[PDB]
Amino acid sequence: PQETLNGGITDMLTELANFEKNVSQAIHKYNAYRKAASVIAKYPHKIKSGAEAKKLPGVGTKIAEKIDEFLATGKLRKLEKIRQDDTSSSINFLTRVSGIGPSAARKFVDEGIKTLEDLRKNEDKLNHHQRIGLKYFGDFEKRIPREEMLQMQDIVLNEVKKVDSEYIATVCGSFRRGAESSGDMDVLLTHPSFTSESQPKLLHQVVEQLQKVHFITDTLSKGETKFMGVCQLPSKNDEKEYPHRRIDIRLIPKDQYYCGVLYFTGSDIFNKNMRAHALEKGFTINEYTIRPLGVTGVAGEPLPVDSEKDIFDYIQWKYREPKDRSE
DNA sequence: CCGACGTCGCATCAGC
DNA sequence: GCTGATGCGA
DNA sequence: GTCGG
Ligand code: NA
Ligand code: NA
Repeated sequence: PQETLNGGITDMLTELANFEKNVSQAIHKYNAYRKAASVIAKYPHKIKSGAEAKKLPGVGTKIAEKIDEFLATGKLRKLEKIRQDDTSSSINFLTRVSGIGPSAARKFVDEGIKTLEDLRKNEDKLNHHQRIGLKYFGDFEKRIPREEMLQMQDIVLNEVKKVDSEYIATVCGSFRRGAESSGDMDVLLTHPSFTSESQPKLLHQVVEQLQKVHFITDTLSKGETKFMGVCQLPSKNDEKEYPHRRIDIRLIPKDQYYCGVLYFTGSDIFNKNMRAHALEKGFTINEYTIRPLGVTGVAGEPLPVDSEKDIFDYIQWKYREPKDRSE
């Protein structure tokens, strides 16, 4: 399925989604459009009518109508209008800054602040996160080539092991599934000394070391279990410096680690199926634990998990490599 | 018709 | 000052 | 906005 099949349609729907999220602040509408865009993007035929599209799950009456108008006119009157609405297009844009959500964007535009330039003029109105988001606006919208992700991973695993050889670290996301590019780096971290029935220092030590060797450059947020920040690969002499990247690191208890790894490896659609299949076999799977479901739906204690495979076994499923988990 | 549409850590705000 | 709500991100 | 109890 190529992007010239129904690209005009999926762009239209994706645009509408962003306005629902960022302007109308209707997150469920945003996801509805998003889902419709995805199901059409996977549809291997040039859509001829809204009725045809309506047969797909996620495409209802109103999107069918919008597709009709698009096919017949090449545009959407409502979308055309909101594009040239200076207030709405400004609110929608500012949300592209990490830290600026729908509410902050609305406030800024209310008081005249519409552009990156305007944001730079008003540092004192930005929180810490938003300043970093502004500072690295361009870098953050860049994708990360797998080769750089590998170089980044090299540094993370090396420094983590150097802090304490017993730490376990796993870079997840689409990267673990072998994607040729990434949007950020998501690191899951654990230590044998840290369980559910349990130092409040295990994350700090790792963040500190990666700061000491100047891999981590900024901090968006940091607590005892969750770090969110910025990193950058070292400059190779004369070569042009690498873009600053987003990196998350979270500390998970050892007994919830592999449920954590599984979930944050994805993909989203694969996770859905695996949870769907798990219920059939009488198990509830979430991000933290896998639990058995008694005859009336009463969940019992979390079952012990010591690897990803352990989960697959519990639910009579064959272990699938991250490579083969796109659905 | 009408509720669901994931969940929660951290930063910060609103209230007391 | 403290506790709980909200915004944000993922 | 879409689905479905
Ligand atoms: Na439908
Ligand atoms: Na944002």
